[PDB]
Amino acid sequence: ALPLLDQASIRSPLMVGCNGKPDSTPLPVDPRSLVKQGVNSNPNAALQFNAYFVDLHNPPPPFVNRLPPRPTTCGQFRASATRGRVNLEERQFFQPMALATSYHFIFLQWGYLIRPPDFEEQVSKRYGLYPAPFRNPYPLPGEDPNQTNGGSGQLPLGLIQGKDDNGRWTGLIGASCSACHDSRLGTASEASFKWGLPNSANDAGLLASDMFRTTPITALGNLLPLPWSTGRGSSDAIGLISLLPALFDMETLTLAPSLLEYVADAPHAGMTKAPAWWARAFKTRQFWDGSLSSDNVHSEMAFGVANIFRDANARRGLEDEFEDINNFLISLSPATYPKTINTALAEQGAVIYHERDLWASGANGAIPKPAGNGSCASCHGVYSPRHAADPNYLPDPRLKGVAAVVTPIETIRTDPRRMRLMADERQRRAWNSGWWAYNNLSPSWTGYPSDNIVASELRRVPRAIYNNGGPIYSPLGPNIWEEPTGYIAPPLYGAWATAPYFHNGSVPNLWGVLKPSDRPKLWKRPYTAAGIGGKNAGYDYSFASYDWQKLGWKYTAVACNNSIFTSPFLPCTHNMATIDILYSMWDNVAAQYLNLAYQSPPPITDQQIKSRMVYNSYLYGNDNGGHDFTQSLTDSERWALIEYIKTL
Ligand code: HEC
Ligand code: HEC
Repeated sequence: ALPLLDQASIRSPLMVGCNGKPDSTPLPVDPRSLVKQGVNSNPNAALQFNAYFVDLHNPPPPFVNRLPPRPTTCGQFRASATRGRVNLEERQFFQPMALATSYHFIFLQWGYLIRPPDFEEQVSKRYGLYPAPFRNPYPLPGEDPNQTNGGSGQLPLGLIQGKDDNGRWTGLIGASCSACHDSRLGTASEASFKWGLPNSANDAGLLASDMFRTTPITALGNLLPLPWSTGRGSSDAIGLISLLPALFDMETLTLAPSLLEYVADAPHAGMTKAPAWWARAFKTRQFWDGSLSSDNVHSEMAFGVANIFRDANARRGLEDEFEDINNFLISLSPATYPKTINTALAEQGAVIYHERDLWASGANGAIPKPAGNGSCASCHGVYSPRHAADPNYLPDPRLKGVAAVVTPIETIRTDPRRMRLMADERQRRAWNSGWWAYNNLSPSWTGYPSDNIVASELRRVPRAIYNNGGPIYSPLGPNIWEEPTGYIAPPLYGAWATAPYFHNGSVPNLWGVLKPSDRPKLWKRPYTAAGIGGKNAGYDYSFASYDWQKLGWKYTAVACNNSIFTSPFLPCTHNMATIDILYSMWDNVAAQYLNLAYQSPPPITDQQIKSRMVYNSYLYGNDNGGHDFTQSLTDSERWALIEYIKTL
């Protein structure tokens, strides 16, 4: 009789299927693509999927196929995934922030007078980044990076110089996808790097603030569209989506700002933490709200499109590179747990995971219960091969580990600010009717509208009319931003490693997810020592800072206090928020491109840095409540479930 545990180095199903197989081998089925209407052939099964995959390559009628085919063989996929990884390491997609020489001297902006000899480490510490596992070069003053293979300086993982769309080293530094999407757990002596472990430590606001005070890349230029944060390990990255229609023609990606499609009063979505790329292969949808099909890469393209230096053709023309990025992400598997596991305890956990009804014996009466068996599995997915072969649990064994449930907010009840991001029909319609929704697949679509500002102004008006309930103007595409209803229950493969948890990174360990009463409202992880100069302590990421029992960061609880003399200053209310917490780069970028009053990024002070280094659940969007149906568990059930998660 099949195993309960399923520990695997190779998790990604295409990589499982291609392992040791020649290039010409027909690619394995992507199980995410099986999650379509009809999948739930047993309506009484423990798990009922509700977030369906949408195939944009061969779209439902009346849409037409206009995308190059996805890979059809193991060799095609592997070559694509290699190109994806090279793109992540060397291509400058994300908006450049600073000249290489300004970055070389950025200790000036930290308040140092001369370069400390630990400069390269202090960069990592200050900004919550890591020593990169690849050569990540930038040119020292005087060096021409196109004669010196990028330069002899090295950047941390998370920053990039890279190569522009003409294949040349740019001489400019910005963030990379890895600033948010990647991190090290364990020093490089303790652990190899694996892609797709979301960053718990990055401070996006502090990098933006520092960079803003360097020599402008463009002398008179506008503020840059770049993300901010209230602290570390989450950011307003997703705020970009709301910003997009303010700056860019939504059909052509021409930079042509307009008032007509920007809802300037959509509520701020809060901070979100990056989901884990290394389980992309199990997720039918993108984004914390499950809003888009995982077949789509236009969402993955946002930061490359939002770069102010590209023209409409170049922005749209990033698509091939992003399909290769996407294939690298689907090729990923999570790191395997590096410590000891009690196999028998993990098997008790496996059972609890798949079978224990959290609403059993009248528990959690006040939390609406979804269709299914009330177990972890009824939302997150079925992991156990034994349960995967049982139609009381899963209708198809190929669906093992698939996360395709968006849990309604009335049940999940975690911080709701993020689920309001595209709540307004007007916003979704702007998206639905253009390039973002792949409206080139409409049967009514001819060609891209003209790439010119006058014509872009012409089209804005009937677009806004459609957005507000009027006649169709631009055709609709199949890559619809779904109306939000809740949050995706994400894959727990790899979750051992990815603390802190929930979409806002508010809960520092798995125990806390499992026991709401033990979640600290404010919590501080172990820091590194300050560097030479006495500043830039960072978050320590060595194994000693991780909690191998409760599965998460070691932390010290801290009390909120509105007294101004306290340090770190950690208010009990979002109302006492300081200027660095309230700032929105996206808001001011929009204001400035729309010829409205705008506020430039505040210089973030060292006292504010002290507060950004502690997680505060009281800030807007930062609540640590929710997923409370785990309170019905016993502590014995919780330890078993933790041991089981170690095996995922
Ligand atoms: C922080 C400033 C980020 C940078 C730079 C990039 N990404 Fe990101 N990404 C980020 C967050 C917080 C989220 C979740 C947003 C939300 O609230 O829903 C994402 C989401 C993705 C995803 C989908 C992941 C999933 O749902 O499993 C992908 C595939 C992704 N981002 C890709 C990506 C690429 C390719 C980037 C560089 C061009 C990139 N992102 C930059 C945070 C940030
Ligand atoms: C549906 C009703 C669910 C049940 C039952 C369980 N989980 Fe859950 N989980 C769910 C959602 C929708 C989310 C995302 C919440 C958010 O806003 O972020 C979660 C989150 C977790 C997490 C954190 C995952 C991450 O941060 O990437 C863990 C570790 C987790 N869930 C584990 C878990 C276990 C062990 C359960 C059975 C006891 C369990 N969950 C039940 C949806 C639901």
